[PDB]
Amino acid sequence: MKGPFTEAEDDLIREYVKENGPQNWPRITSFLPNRSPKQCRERWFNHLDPAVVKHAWTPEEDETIFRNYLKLGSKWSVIAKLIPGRTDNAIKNRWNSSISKRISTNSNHKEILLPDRS
DNA sequence: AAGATAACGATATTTA
DNA sequence: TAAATATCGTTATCTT
Repeated sequence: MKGPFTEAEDDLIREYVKENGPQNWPRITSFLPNRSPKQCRERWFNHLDPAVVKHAWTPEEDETIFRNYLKLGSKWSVIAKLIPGRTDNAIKNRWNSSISKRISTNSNHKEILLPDRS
């Protein structure tokens, strides 16, 4: 199977983990025979886990992601370790869709992040 | 549509 | 070295 997960699916995962843990991902074929370990792991870490955060993007967060992108590259795994609860893919999305297109000039000539308007 | 967010596919990095 | 998992660009899928 491919494409977005069903709440039924999300349940098999939560079971597996609760049961075995979030690691021996290949043998999670024992459940959801139609979904790669690869894709299940991903669903957990990025979308199911207790730690994933759900509130909108605080401009604080935006600042952080920005400030490091300037110094570091697109080293998201690293940045996702600096913003508690936000995964690495989440950040990757924040920058490409929002933060990327609101960078700007300053008058001591150093880029500054505009505040979004959505 | 434009504005986000979720998942794919290829590849690199960690681990036992 | 190999099998397991972690990372990242691109893309498929919402959401507004």
